[PDB]
Amino acid sequence: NSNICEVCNKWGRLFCCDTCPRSFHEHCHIPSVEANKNPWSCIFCRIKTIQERCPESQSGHQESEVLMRQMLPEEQLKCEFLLLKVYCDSKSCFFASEPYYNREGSQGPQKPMWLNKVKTSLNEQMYTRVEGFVQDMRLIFHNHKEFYREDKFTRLGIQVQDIFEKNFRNIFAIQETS
Ligand SMILES: [Zn+2]
Ligand SMILES: [Zn+2]
Ligand SMILES: [Zn+2]
Repeated sequence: NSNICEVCNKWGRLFCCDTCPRSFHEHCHIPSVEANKNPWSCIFCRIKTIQERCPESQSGHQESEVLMRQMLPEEQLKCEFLLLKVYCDSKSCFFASEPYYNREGSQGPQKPMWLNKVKTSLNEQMYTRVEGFVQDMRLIFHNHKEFYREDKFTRLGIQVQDIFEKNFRNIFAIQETS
């Protein structure tokens, strides 16, 4: 197994996957690492299995159909992965915890959103459709764009949203286009 966390790339107290060489801090993994379960498989391994059990799952999909899907166990899982994929980028540090808004010439968002809040929402089963998860994800970056305006710090929202969107297309097998 790896000696660093797959998500944050730091050593420390790590739980090793029994079916692949990745390791995780307790709270870096989504969902949080399960107390017992021997062997244990990580979310990378659980997502792999879904594709292997239904290879047709990787044919192209329309985003509109993906969003309207109900949050049954397999969609819940894919959203937990996608979220995890964003935390693997170090730049997610800027979007992780609750932000606050006091900049000259800007006004803060009507509806503030952050990754730890999305994380909590997923864990408490507050989304009924994929749409709800993806709306809040995108809200994160959209609030950052509007707030930071022409300050170059706005690029952090573009950068991190690109990670989100690429990984959304991958994980949910969105039909490729130009
Ligand atoms: Zn970690
Ligand atoms: Zn694994
Ligand atoms: Zn089949």
